Amino acid sequence: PVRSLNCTLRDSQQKSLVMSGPYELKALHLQGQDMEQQVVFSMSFVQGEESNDKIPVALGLKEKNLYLSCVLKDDKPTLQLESVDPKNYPKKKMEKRFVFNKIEINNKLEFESAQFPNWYISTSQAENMPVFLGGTGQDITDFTMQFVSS
Repeated sequence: PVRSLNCTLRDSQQKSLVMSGPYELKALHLQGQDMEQQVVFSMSFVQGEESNDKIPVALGLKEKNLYLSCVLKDDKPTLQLESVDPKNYPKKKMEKRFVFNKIEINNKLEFESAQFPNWYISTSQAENMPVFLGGTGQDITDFTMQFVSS
């Protein structure tokens, strides 16, 4: 059965990720009690081409049938949160739209869409803006991961 880890992510400006309605995430500076708003991910280690510093993963919300995915929307590569059938997920052979290449860069991580080369999970420098898929340099594409208890 597919292996997964609970974790949080923060961008390189130490912004945490929170829900923004049902199908979007946003990034903001949180500390103290307000950190509890952050989203916990279940990162699954899925099928795909890999190397030492590039590992295919899927990013689901912990104990929710919701996954980050990359699709064309109005003809542009876009990040979305997508609902799935909870009987069938997670699985090792995730569909390509759900796969990200987790890449080590210096002491940080980037998450490249496997479907759209050189498009990355990104945040803006401004507070309270959506997490999005970026093809680029003001926008932030590097993150750190924090491990969470099972």
